[PDB]
Amino acid sequence: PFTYSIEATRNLATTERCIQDIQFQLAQQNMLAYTFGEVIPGFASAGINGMDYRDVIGRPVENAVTEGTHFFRDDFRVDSNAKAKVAGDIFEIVSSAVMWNCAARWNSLMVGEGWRSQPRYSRPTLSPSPRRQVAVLNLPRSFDWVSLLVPESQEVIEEFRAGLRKDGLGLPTSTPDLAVVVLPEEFQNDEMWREEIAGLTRPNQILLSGAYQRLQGRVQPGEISLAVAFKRSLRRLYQPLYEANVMQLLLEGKLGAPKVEFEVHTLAPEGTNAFVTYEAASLYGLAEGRSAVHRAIRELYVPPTAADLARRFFAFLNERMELVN
Amino acid sequence: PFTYSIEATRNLATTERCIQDFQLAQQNMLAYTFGEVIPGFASAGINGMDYRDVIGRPVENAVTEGTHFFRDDFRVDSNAKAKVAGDIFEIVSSAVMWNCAARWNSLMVGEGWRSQPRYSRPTLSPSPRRQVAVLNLPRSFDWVSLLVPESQEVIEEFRAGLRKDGLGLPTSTPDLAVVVLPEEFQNDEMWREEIAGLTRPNQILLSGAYQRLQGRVQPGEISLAVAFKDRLYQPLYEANVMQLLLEGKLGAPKVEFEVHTLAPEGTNAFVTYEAASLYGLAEGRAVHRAIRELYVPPTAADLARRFFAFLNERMELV
Ligand SMILES: [Ca+2]
Ligand SMILES: [Ca+2]
Repeated sequence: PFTYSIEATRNLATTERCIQDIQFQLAQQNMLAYTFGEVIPGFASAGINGMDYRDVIGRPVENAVTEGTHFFRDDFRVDSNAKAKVAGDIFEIVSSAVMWNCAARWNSLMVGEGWRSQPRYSRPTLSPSPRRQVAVLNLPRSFDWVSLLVPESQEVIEEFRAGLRKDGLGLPTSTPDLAVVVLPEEFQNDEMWREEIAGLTRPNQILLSGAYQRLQGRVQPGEISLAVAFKRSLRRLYQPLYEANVMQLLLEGKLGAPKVEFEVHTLAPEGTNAFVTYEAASLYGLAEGRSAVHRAIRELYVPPTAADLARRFFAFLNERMELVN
Repeated sequence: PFTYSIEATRNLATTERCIQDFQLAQQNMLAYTFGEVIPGFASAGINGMDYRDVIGRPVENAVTEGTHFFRDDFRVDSNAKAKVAGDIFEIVSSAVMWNCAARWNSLMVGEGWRSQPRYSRPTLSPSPRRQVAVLNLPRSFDWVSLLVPESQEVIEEFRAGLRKDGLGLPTSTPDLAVVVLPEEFQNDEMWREEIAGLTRPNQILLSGAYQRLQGRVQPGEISLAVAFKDRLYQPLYEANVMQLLLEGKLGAPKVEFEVHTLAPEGTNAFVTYEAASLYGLAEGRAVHRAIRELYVPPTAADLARRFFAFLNERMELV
């Protein structure tokens, strides 16, 4: 469970143990199923929804360390580098699950199924419409977000990349960790995008991490609205800022997307200089010089609680999806 | 000298020593090691020497001095040696480009082509309006102050309008800038004289040359910005910022960016720096890269002949 249980750990089969004896390995798939198997932060109890998000993200590693100490005692040993990489993966996966349930509750409201009240969040004021449904896509590592686009838009990028290569120029690259896109019209009556998950069980982990495959080749460029980069400890400042401008140049510029925004989530920013740096206007918006300009990175967001993450994403959808007819 | 001399070190006053108390006095190190030697413009052995050994010579000479004068307890951290080596890497390379510009400017005003050492004579049509100045910029320097006041008013109005809507002006801080010599300075001989070495007056002359051109450079007269170096995207981003502000908002014909390094950590840096300039793609009019090259100078002579080739090609547009 979210709180460590000796009886639940004892009932775990060897394939379910959060610590895999090989040196020892942190089985993050079992860590999420053990800690968040019945708890989606922000959509659970009031104590968990209002808990410090750093303690919520750090709970699976703390539960795994307790299990390894129980079974192996002083033999159990993991490096700080291993505990850091897993915590960063959990920070991204858990936050993506919160946004997934936000989209599910949002999509339910858009199709006319009302506003779920447990837990209590402010009902969006935007007029409901099935065409305003969204999909939260946790993108794998080194994933080409161009593959999300419809074939006629991939050909524009492919011809543009080929022409630049003939002049010795490279197509600027960009790899966000997550993308929020308008739900394709052919999927606006599929109930899977409206169902909130009760916890990060193994089937639900596969559902969320693989949802990007369902939308490959089906997204219009203008339907991409938000990209997210997860840095558990933002030391490493200019790659997201550069890649945010790259996405806006290719989507808003070469593909005519109305607005493509970018934000960085972090748990411990190293100073306040990163907030000033991320106030910079989008380089493409300044280059076009015609339409209204927004920042390359809309916010350096430090989630205090999981409920604030859900509230903030609900407010984003209520304001951003108004631009969709 | 470039080669350590016990006799020369003994003649130095205590204030002229490379080791002070330990601290690496880089101004004394450059005057000791390169007081009579500008790499690429000195002996053939130094011009063709491995550039890492040339940049690493002042630190080695300073360590030798500290060893000879503080045998029992001399010690300098590897981080302190790395910081001074990085500063010497910028200053020495900036001095090479200074003498390149001086020999270039001498040719532009019709004084012929100096032949010692031998470099390929530019095929460009000489013209005093094609002279250039090499400006080593201080840390956190606002290069917009180089621009004429009318152009500064455009940037400040641009930043004020952005700040009114909660937007920040994108920042960029190159280490060095190559600009066309202002027309009021195109007959002053200081820009045509090659320095014989990095003596203390010549160090001040090169480090303070930017103050002579503040408020006097037209935006289109900026041609090349240089940065001396997991930390890969800040120069790439600031390169696009300079091109956006100069080529875009100020109408500069071409502003190129350069990153010089003595040791690239990996190989993905060269592939990453092949990216086209973001502004050039947005304008859609002859697009060039954001960073024209990730340059690893093998020798000081290669630094000189590469900068000569850039000027011969770039200054034809003027
Ligand atoms: Ca991802
Ligand atoms: Ca500098």
